[PDB]
Amino acid sequence: PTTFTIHTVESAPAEVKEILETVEKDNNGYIPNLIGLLANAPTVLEAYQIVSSIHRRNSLTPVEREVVQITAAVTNGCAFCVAGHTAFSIKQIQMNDDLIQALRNRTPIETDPKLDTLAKFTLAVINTKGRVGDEALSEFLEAGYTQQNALDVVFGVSLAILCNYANNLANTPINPELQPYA
Amino acid sequence: TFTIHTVESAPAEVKEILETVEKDNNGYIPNLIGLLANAPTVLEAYQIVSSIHRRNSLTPVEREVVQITAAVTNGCAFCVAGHTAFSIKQIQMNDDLIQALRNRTPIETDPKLDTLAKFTLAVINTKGRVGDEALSEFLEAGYTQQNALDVVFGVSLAILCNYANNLANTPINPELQPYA
Repeated sequence: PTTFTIHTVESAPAEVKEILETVEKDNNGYIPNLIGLLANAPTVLEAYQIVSSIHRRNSLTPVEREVVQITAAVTNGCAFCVAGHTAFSIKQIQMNDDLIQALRNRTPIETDPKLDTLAKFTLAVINTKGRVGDEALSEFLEAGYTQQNALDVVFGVSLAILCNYANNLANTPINPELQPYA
Repeated sequence: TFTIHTVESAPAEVKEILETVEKDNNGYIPNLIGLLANAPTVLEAYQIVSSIHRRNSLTPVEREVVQITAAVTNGCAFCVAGHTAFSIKQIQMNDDLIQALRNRTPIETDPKLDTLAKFTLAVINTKGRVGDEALSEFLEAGYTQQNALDVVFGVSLAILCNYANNLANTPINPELQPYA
């Protein structure tokens, strides 16, 4: 009706059943509801898989990747995505609570000016549709980042937007496994 | 300040993609591609996603409605030119529909496509929180939940290209200038 189906392995289209089973093993026995949602459109789930995979071998570090994604999730008001990336930052990257808390607030990162610049550059990209202006770009480059990193930030922003806008339109519920990190 | 690469200047990892692109566009490389060459993984993601986008649940005409609507709303002059040229030369789209898309004018000839363009804008302008009324109006016009998700996917791909071009202030190829 107005509500989106959150697919299980059993209900999912044939084209994506393998992706769901893979995802369930990778998350140790549950499927994040984002994945159950995107299963409604096999193409969009297939794209999310491949891009997520390319995302993990890009020119930013893992922590830097999380800076872009949490900053984007908070700016786009996506509760599911903020929860997902908080859990991944705590459980898989093991970055410290002060880093995570500043990212969840979009407040200055006091212990790492290079990260602080990236998050501010991320925010500028989002708010300006890439038109960040010479000063912001120069501050980004002056912090030790390259023109390649800048495009990888834009790429991270497009990936977040896919997940954040999809979850916002569906009002995707947060899995019980993710509720503590919400 | 951003390099727009040729086949010859580009990093080795992406030279094959650029050669393919040069053939696909009959002898030139869209500067968007030259720009993404700076970040090989991003060009690689663009190629794969672009091919997935072309086999999705929206029709070729519907895809261009989403993409042109997004380019115009995001103020990306390059993408508006690119998608106009593609709509005319490949798709041979109705001339009036394409002009209505570039000019943000109602699609009086096709209310379903007009609904699609409005849903795309609402998705962009509210970050997907369109409200129940807009979503229901989109579904009742004859689109599915799968269609809605492919629109969101359409929007994310447009933003990747739109925001990157906006950031580099990407110049329009001579071959695309007549469609600017």
